[PDB]
Amino acid sequence: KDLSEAQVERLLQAPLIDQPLELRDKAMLEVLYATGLRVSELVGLTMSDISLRQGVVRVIGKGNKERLVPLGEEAVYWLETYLEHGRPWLLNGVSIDVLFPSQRAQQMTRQTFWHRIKHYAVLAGIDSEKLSPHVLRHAFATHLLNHGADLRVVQMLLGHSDLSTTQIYTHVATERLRQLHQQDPLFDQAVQFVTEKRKASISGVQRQFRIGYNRAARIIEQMEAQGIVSEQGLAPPPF
Repeated sequence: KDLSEAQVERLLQAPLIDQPLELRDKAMLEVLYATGLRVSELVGLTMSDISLRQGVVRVIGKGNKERLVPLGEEAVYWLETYLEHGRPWLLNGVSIDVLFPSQRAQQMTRQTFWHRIKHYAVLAGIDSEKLSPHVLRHAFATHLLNHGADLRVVQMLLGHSDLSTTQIYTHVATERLRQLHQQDPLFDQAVQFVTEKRKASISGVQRQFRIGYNRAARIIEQMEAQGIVSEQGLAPPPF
C-alpha cells in the first residue's frame, strides 16, 4: 500500500555487508524496522543510547523525554556486527560518539540517509521517487506486526484495526518491554548446511546465511519439495 511485504524484505536484504558503509545502513534499517524511530532520531543516536545486553535503545522523543524502545533480536545482531566490523572503518581512528557516522566521520542528516534508502529501494524494485518516509515506516510497522514471532498476541487483537504507524509501534514496544521486564541462490548452500548440521530449522538457516525469516522459511519449503528434509509435524550426509 503501495508497498508489499516482499518489497520490504528485499529492501532489508539489499545492503552488501562486506562494505562498512552498507553494513552501517543494514543496522540502521533493522533499527528503523523494529523500533519505528523517526529518521531524524535514528541518524542522531549516540553510542550511549544503545544497550545490546538489555536489548533496547534510549530515544529522546516528544517533550525531550527519554524512553526505552526494545530493539528485537535482528537489530541487536546487526548492531553488534556493525559495531565490531563496520563502524571502525568509518572513523579511521577518529573518535566520536555518533552511532551511525557518515563516510567521513560526521553525523548524517535525514536527507543523506534518505538518499541511501532510495538506493536500496531501487534494488528492491520499489519506486524510489514516490517513496516517502511515512509510507516506509508504515510498511515496516505492518510487516513487523504481521511477522514478529513474539507479537502474535498483538497481531490478533490489533492487526485488523488499521492503527497508525505510531500506535502500532507503541503497542509493539509495550508488549516487548513487558517481556523484557519478565527476567533460491542459497539453496545448494542451504542443502549442504542442513545435511551437515542435521538439524533443519528456519531459525538456523536464517542465522547461518544472515537472511530474513520468511526467506529461510521458503528455503526449508523448497527442500521439503525436492525430497531433502523431514516435515515439521531425509537426505544422506556429505563427506
